[PDB]
Amino acid sequence: ARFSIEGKSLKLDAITTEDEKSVFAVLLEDDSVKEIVLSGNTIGTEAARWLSENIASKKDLEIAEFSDIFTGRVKDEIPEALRLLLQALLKCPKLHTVRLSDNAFGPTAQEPLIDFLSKHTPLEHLYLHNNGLGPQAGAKIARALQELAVNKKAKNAPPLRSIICGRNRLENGSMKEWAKTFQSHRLLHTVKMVQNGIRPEGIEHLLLEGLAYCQELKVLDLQDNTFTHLGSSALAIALKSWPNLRELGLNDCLLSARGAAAVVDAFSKLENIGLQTLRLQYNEIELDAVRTLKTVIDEKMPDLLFLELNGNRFSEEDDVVDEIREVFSTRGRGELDELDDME
Repeated sequence: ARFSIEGKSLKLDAITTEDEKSVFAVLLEDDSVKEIVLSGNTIGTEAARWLSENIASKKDLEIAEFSDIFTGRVKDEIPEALRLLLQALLKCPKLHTVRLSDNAFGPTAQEPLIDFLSKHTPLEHLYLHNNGLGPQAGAKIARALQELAVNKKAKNAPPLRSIICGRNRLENGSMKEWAKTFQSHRLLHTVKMVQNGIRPEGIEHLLLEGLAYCQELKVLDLQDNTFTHLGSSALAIALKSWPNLRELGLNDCLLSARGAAAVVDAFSKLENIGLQTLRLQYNEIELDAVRTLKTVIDEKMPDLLFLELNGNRFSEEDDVVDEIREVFSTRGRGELDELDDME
């Protein structure tokens, strides 16, 4: 029920009659296959075409791990294989998770991608990390996902719950579009838009016009995007929208001292905070916010397991540090990160 050729570094311009009888033997004599991992290889057109037919018959397929399967191929030649693969996946009624990370999808590769994403209603978890999409394409993806929501509503399919789309230069450009996307999938659980060069205005809009609508949100990671006070203020207002929030990842987001103080203050006003992990590395956070944050944790975050504050504007030797450590010790649960690189 699980076929994989992970990291074998197989250059497959086409599936030879040889390996067809060995390497992919399983894909042939077994249709129960629930999972398929192809990552770590280079799939040429013909190979894809062969896989395309043997993937379309795996009606019990649930997971399609196709990340990193084009390394070494000319950007503008990847489309044909991508279309053949995605079209095969489209015929699998239980395929709920699909990863296509680490694949250079240029303007031409988009079409197949957009077509797929906008029609595959059983899709629940999407992983599209590091594809050099850029804002132009960034928005095209967001647009297609909005179409997916319409088709899901029509066909009564399960809701989309995970969207991992980082390191794709989404920037401020595609932000108005993505906000609409989140308005379309209010039952999401995990959203990770890391390292997308989004700036303050974009972060603000994303938060208030998008994520703030997802009241089921459990995990949110916006690591390495510029917030400043602006975005921080936005995040402050939004926090109250995520009562089920468990993980907030704000590492390297330049929240700023005042921004971070806003965020800590917003948290102090929330009841029943079931927050478990809070990442705030390199945010120019200063002592006073950390002092406030500490009582807030001690009095309003009974389930906190991890707190990351390294890289900020305060010393590891300041009395709050040992106070936070005391809250965790007394509780028998709770952990603070190694503060070995304060500013």
